Amino acid sequence: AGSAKKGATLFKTRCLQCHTVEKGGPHKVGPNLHGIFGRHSGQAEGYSYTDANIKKNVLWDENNMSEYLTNPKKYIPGTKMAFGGLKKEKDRNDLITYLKKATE
Ligand SMILES: O=P(O)(O)Cc1cc2c(O)c(c1)Cc1cc(CP(=O)(O)O)cc(c1O)Cc1cc(CP(=O)(O)O)cc(c1O)Cc1cc(CP(=O)(O)O)cc(c1O)C2
Ligand SMILES: O=P(O)(O)Cc1cc2c(O)c(c1)Cc1cc(CP(=O)(O)O)cc(c1O)Cc1cc(CP(=O)(O)O)cc(c1O)Cc1cc(CP(=O)(O)O)cc(c1O)C2
Ligand code: HEC
Ligand SMILES: [Cl-]
Repeated sequence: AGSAKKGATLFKTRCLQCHTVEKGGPHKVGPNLHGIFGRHSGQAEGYSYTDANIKKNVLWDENNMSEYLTNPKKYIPGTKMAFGGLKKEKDRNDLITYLKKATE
């Protein structure tokens, strides 16, 4: 079982620079992530995505989010998300446990 509290710290240190999670939170370098799970990639209104992210056209879930976060440019070549990857499966599980609740 992932640990959301550890996930929240991982989000703060690794993601928060570029992303907010709450409903009505602002777009920053990256898009606000409210409602990300169960939505197709590249669909947050008011954000200018790469065609790479739009045409990947993946329905985000816990599993493909983990694949993506391992290595974003591998999963979506051409993406403008400048993030190398979360190496540790436990860190991905914790982060995603947090993100599923925080973006709900
Ligand atoms: O309008 P935009 O800009 O916001 C976004 C956009 C729209 C289109 C574009 O050609 C490109 C970008 C260029 C492009 C980029 C990549 C990414 P990359 O390889 O990294 O460079 C990849 C592709 C691109 O063509 C390969 C590609 C992938 C699929 C799978 P899928 O993504 O749908 O699941 C289907 C098509 C397709 O060419 C046919 C197609 C279908 C529809 C839907 P519809 O029928 O509603 O019109 C619209 C367009 C299409 O070409 C038009
Ligand atoms: O499978 P892929 O391919 O999609 C993704 C992948 C997997 C591995 C890779 O070596 C690379 C890429 C190459 C690489 C990339 C970056 C990122 P960037 O420089 O931006 O390009 C950074 C590094 C790379 O070596 C430096 C690096 C950083 C840390 C975090 P930290 O210690 O600084 O905090 C930990 C390791 C590490 O080498 C050890 C480590 C742990 C685990 C998970 P586990 O231990 O569970 O096996 C797997 C691999 C590891 O090397 C294998
Ligand atoms: C800035 C330096 C970023 C950091 C750090 C992280 N992300 Fe990001 N992300 C960023 C951009 C600029 C974009 C859009 C990319 C594009 O090619 O258009 C993104 C995108 C995402 C997405 C996809 C969103 C969608 O399809 O609507 C997700 C799910 C995402 N980012 C998550 C995320 C997480 C969890 C991060 C920390 C591990 C993270 N990103 C870091 C910019 C930046
Ligand atoms: Cl900001």
